[PDB]
Amino acid sequence: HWGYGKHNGPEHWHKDFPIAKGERQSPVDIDTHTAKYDPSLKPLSVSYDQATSLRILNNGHAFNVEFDDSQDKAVLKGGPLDGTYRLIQFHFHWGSLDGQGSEHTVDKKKYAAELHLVHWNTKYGDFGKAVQQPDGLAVLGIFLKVGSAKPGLQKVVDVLDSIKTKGKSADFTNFDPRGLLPESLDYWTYPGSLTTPPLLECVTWIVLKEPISVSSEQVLKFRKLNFNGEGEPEELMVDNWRPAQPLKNRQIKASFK
Ligand SMILES: NS(=O)(=O)c1ccc(S(=O)(=O)c2ccccc2)s1
Ligand SMILES: [Zn+2]
Repeated sequence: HWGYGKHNGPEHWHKDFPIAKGERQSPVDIDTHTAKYDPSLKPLSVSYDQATSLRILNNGHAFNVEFDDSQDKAVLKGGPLDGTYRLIQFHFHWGSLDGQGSEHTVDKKKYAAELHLVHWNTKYGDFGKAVQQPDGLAVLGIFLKVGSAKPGLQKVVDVLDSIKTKGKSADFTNFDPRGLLPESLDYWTYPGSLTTPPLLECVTWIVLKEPISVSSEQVLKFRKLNFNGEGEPEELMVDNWRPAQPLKNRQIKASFK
């Protein structure tokens, strides 16, 4: 029943997923002044050389680029993590206008969009088991601002017209996610949740300080996707973000400065 509108949007989710009002929900505002620099945090290790993408899917909430995670390829480790987490998919959240779209905010600043690279902890054997553990996932979040084009994003933007409506899929091989990363891997980190139903409190969040630039034409093409399936009234896929949730007892740590 869940989505992003007036009647089924974030404000409604708690009725099917009571965890929505939990103790470690995401996203949050990142208060850059009360985030603690932690000199014991390691550099983040992002090893995407051997990433193998499989498909791209419109699931009626976002589009997901999925990876073959059957071998030890495309791993995130280091930083705040105690193990090897394996890339399984990425997706974005974005707005109807360039002034909103990100789920995390930085001193209340909303970026145009946010990229989520989702990884699961290899100690749990697969993604489906990992999501039922408190340290099962690590999600790398990267903000998008509108400015220069991101060349490495263009393959994704070009396939969107083939997956316009909810339930459509496309073969999407050999996409290199290193093309979506900014220069610096300086990050903030905190314990939280999936930002969509089922809202499971299983994520270590690593949010990069440095946004990537994408062009207005690139983000306009995200906005041409649809929430609805083929043959229903057209509902543009925009404003698929959850707003900041209460930090509650939590500390956000910074890897820098
Ligand atoms: N926006 S986010 O990165 O926090 C996110 C929401 C849902 C996912 S999941 O599709 O991997 C998933 C995980 C468990 C159950 C169902 C879907 S990841
Ligand atoms: Zn997400």
